Amino acid sequence: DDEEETYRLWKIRKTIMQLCHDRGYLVTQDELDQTLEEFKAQFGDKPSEGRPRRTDLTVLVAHNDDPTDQMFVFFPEEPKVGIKTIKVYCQRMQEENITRALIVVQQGMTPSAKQSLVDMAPKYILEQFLQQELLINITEHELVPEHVVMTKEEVTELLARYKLRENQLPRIQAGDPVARYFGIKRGQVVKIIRPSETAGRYITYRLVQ
DNA sequence: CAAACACACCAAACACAAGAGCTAATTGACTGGCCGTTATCGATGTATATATCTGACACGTGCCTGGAGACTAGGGAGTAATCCCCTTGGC
Repeated sequence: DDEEETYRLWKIRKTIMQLCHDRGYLVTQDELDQTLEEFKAQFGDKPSEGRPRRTDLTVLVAHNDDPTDQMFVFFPEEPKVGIKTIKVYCQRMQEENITRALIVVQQGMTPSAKQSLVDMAPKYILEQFLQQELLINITEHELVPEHVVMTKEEVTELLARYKLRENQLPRIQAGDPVARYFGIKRGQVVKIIRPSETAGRYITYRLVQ
């Protein structure tokens, strides 16, 4: 389809922009909530072998406080992305000092690809998202409360306040969709704020592991 | 072509099935070989009971020796007279 594909692309882009904004990267208040009309008028609304073709709508955004830190958002055309594509992406990334990135794959990448992805991990952080997982922004959902990634200093402050070993805090595996959304990694604590029906508000913490 | 992982399927197990409380009744091992005790069958008697034969005592029959009976023959023992030898007796 044409119209549906354009709608899907616009939704994916909006989701990614909201995600980057949540993480901390600075983004236009315009593109954060741009409707679909300007999207059509910008790209062409002819994804079917036309102007709005993938890999052309990628967006690079720099962090809020560290203008030196950016992250790509690729959109490979291969339904079953291989390793060669990620290989060339990483090579082309290597020219700049960028370290983080985000891959949007049509369909699930082959298992051989995940091995390569993790292999380059310490040097170039890159993670994957299925468009099917990006068509909706979970963090807005009624059930999913509000997360706040904590800085190391305050994590130490918390642990020293409650005299509690970080091993004793609750756990949240990295695979969790909220974790992958925020880009948290192992050994890092996420603050959770829930409306408590018996206490108004209740704040808890979860160490990723 | 060979090796990596992933998925679907097939095949194989684990553990659970509320808290308990009371009462009743069915099961009470068994062939066989073998040793160890003891009951039984058998020989090798010596003691007692009974049968055959021999010895001593008893009653009975008997062969043999000597004794006894009737009768006889014929002669031994024995009256009645006589002589006169011899004894007892005498002065």
